[PDB]
Amino acid sequence: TFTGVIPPVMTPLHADGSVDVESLRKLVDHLINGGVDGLFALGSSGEAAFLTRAQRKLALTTIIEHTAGRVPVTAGVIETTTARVIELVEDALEAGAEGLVATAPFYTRTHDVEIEEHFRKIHAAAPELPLFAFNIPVSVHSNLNPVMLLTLAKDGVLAGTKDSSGNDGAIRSLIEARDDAGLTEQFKILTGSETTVDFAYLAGADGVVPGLGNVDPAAYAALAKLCLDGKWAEAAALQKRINHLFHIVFVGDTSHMSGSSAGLGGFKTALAHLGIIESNAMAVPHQSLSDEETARIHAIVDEFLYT
Amino acid sequence: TFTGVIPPVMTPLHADGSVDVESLRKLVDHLINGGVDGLFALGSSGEAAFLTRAQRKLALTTIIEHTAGRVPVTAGVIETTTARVIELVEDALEAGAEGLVATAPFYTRTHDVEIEEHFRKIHAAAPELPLFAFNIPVSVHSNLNPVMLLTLAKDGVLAGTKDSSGNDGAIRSLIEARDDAGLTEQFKILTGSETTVDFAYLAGADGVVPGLGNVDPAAYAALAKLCLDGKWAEAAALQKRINHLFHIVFVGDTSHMSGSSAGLGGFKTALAHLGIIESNAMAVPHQSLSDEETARIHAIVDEFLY
Amino acid sequence: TFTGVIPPVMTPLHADGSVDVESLRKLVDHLINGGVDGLFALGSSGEAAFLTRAQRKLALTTIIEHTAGRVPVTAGVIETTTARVIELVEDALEAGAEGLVATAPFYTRTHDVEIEEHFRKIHAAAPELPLFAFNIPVSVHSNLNPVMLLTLAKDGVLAGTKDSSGNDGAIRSLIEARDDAGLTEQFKILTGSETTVDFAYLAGADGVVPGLGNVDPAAYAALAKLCLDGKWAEAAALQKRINHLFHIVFVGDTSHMSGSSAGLGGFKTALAHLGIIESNAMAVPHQSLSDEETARIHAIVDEFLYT
Amino acid sequence: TFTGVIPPVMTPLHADGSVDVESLRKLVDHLINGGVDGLFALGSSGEAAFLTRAQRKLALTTIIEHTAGRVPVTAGVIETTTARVIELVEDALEAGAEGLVATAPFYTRTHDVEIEEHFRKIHAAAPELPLFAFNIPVSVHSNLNPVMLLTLAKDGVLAGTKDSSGNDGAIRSLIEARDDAGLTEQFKILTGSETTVDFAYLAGADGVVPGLGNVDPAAYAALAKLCLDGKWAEAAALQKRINHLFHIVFVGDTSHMSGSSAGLGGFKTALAHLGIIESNAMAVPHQSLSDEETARIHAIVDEFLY
Repeated sequence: TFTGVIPPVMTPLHADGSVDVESLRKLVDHLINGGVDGLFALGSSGEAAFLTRAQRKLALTTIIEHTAGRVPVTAGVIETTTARVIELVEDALEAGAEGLVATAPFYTRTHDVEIEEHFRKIHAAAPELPLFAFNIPVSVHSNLNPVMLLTLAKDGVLAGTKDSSGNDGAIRSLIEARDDAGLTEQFKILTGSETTVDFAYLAGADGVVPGLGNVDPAAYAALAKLCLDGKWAEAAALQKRINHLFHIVFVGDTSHMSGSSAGLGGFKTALAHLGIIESNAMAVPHQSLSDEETARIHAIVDEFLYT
Repeated sequence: TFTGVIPPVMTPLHADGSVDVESLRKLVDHLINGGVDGLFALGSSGEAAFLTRAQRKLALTTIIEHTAGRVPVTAGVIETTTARVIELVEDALEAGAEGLVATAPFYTRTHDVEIEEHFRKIHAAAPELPLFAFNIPVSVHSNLNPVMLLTLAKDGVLAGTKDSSGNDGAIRSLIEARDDAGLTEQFKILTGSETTVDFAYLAGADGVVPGLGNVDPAAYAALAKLCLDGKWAEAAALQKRINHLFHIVFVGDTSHMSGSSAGLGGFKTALAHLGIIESNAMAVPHQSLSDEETARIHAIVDEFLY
Repeated sequence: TFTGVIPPVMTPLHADGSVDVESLRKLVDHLINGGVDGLFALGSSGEAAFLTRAQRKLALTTIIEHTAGRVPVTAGVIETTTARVIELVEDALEAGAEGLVATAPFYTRTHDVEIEEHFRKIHAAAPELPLFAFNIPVSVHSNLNPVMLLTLAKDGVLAGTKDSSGNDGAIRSLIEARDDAGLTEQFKILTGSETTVDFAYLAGADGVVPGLGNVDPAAYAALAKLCLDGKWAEAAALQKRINHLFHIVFVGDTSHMSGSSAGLGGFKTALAHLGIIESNAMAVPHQSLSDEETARIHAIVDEFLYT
Repeated sequence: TFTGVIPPVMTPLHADGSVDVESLRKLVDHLINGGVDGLFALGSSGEAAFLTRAQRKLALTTIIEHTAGRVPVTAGVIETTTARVIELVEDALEAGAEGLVATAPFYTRTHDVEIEEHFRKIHAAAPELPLFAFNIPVSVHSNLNPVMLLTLAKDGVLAGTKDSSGNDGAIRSLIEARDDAGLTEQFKILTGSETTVDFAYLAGADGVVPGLGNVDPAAYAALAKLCLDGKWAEAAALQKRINHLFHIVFVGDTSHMSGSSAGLGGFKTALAHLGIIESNAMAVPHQSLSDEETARIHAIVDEFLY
């Protein structure tokens, strides 16, 4: 179900910090019309860690209802530990999600044994939905063990992984190991990279979950097509262009803001400039970008956007 | 006033994973009767990260109502980011908490400027309650900047800090800076250490928040008293005894379980052995301790308890 | 001068821990006959951190003398701080090295300012030799700042970098930034990856410094050729084969040995099996591989060697 | 016997970067006259990582010959791996060192089994000299396993450890384990901390190796004495004073220099200000302190020196 270009949908906000439902609908259309293959609701690029449980449910329902079956929707169920995650799986089921995306436990100290039990219990709560393990060491401070991942795949517990480690050699070793084990169809491997998607496809990955795909969905859809057609030199040239668009995330001055403010902020500034969302408002405690910063971001978008 | 010995209350559970309210009340009594100065509900040792919001609210109300004004109760509001933390501040207000304990944002990438804003916004949600910043880099993966903390203390936003960095030198430097800045009364510094409480007090800390104090509250109360009396050599001797009881956290085999399972499992095993709580049950996905592991814990408890 | 396939030559040893000069000569021939473009003497795969200064000088002179001008030789000058490095630059000059390879300071706490001064002083000691900065965070615990690297390149202080960070996205951003700055010819970027060389070339890297290229030099030379001819699908297939040969490094049981023992040990076991070196002896305090381990390694080499 | 106050001797330099032997002798006198119990030559604070082997041998011989048997001198043999360390053990033997100080292997990836073998081989090169293991994770990026250390102590391979982890709780646990294992006399535990020496002594450490002791050797000698007399509150007061002198390491602006430049530069600046050494020169690539920075260091020295 979940292969190809699957952006982690952003959550547009109003200045009061509420979900901008009408902007979220327009963003959904932007993604779908840009040729994506699926949507991942309630990921990190969705500000899931910033939204309340009620706000998550509204965003997820908004995305599902507006998508209207055009592409499949998977739901993040990111929370510190199993019981809390399983509450969110209940929420996702109620909303009509077609997949789940969970990380290892976090805040708490964990262990591969406990990570394994965690995934098994989450799958048991919704055994008919494909569960993907989201490998995001920068946020959870554990790396998902590839041997564990493949055992769970064999057991029908995991349908795949979204890998945002930034380690292309590790993702490549995982694809090789999966293929060697005969688990190619059973375990989809999607990169979270925004800048090395060509590489992932060249190694036989199944797709990509790129936050920058909110801004330029058609660029990623075109890149995937070029890779699937074996047009590698062309793919690398388009990826280079994408990588220059990505400079929007480096505009914000991180001497006084987090990489989240600068990066998600850059993406939201780009979206507002293109008239897809009303505002670049971010959840507390994100820092605002300056008028100089936003002007800079606009110019980059005008230069390197693919459409 | 949150000074002195202020344990982070555990959450006893039934085998089914539900909050055991009856065992929780007995634990509260055990602590208060052991001479503690306050209680910290919904900390890490309380399994706050494992409890649902609804379970946390049941644990918090259980502790506040059973305490019945005997000592003050501060509430953890541990969540990833500001809006989610403020929901829990509202819950704490509804329950009648007398203080708040919050960490930096986590999951998300953060920055000192955002951490500062976070604490300002939390304090704004409940400005009548003392807000303590909880420095726990092992869990949140940010270290709270001591200059920021003292800036917030001066502004009336923070009442103190609970420091579980495990870095005694850094905690000492913070105390010294606080004192040199004239903020001694405004900003209470409590150590989260279980094994270096005497050192904290020698350096002029205001108290301690020790997980092991759930098992042996009277030992920590006695230790604090020794320090406040200036009986440092006696304090160090008692601390050494405490540090041998603390071996209960090192019994669980961490080749197949997390440190949380061994450490919190050890404390709960001790508690059940002492008859304070019904079961050593732990929230999913913690691993069970074996009957051998539990028997070794019982032996340590029997030898080293105060 | 230093582009293409440039293996970090190993140092064969005898059981007494002395340099096996006759095996080193045979290894040099193996590399050169396998079609490499250059040799990097006294790198990490050379056990430079284990050899005494006298032993380093012997290995370096042995490699230079035996190479007999067939391909160019660059010399590692790895030491904790500037003055110590500059002693080794004297040694390299005396041996007739054609290039230098230095890391940031280590053991000591450092800073980008001090890293910059360090490279400037090393270059000033041998201004006619191309100096490459070796980015190896796992060993020196600093990451070389790409802005610093390009400023030094502009200033004629650095000729290039050998990047063993394992971060393909970072190396790609560095290549893009170099190209954007107009520094393409002035600053050669070589990957230390053994498993993502195709990716490096697809992004426009200048070559590769692969330890596994000691074992299978012709595989890497063939892979570089395939990439330079634009034969990307073929390159990825050969890289996959190379990546299975690489399993030799995962045989050793790291429950009782370092990754150095298992990995360099695997390479030396492979070399001895192929009859290129006399023994798989490693420097103290490396742990020996077992007879079961060595048998395993032999079987992998027999299956996946390219020649 | 390497117990007590044992500073890691600095290496004074001329502006040209050569060892200033005359200033080094005066520094040796300063230390010995300040009441230290021993000297540790070619440590980190000695700029060992910046000196060539030939310079290290000149510094070591200078210190041993000038000391003239007044207190014992242990020698650092800091190098990446075993063969290179053993070359330096030979140099130390030639110079007449009375002890050796070695770290885990570095640069290379290592493992506890290899660390163990490393120390065994170093001890085998000079089995008559006490070998101390130097735990400095910030520089070597391995933590020495305490079970390994006590195994080696039992086997006669290690005489002790100099612990600069900055982790007081871990150092305390090591002392407790050592004592419980009956290895108290066989394995001396010295802290590298400059600011938590009182805590180390309270827990029964054997001494201290403080960089700041180059500047103020009498303060550390006085502090050790207070602790050994059981005057803990006095010790903590003196430690606090020391910790204010220690602000000299925080003057250099680390936006454009390493911690080594600020910290070692601060100590050398203090030393030159006191007239003990000719210049505050530092080995390449350390950055210079500004005349403002130096003047602020002088002010701190003037206020807080013992």
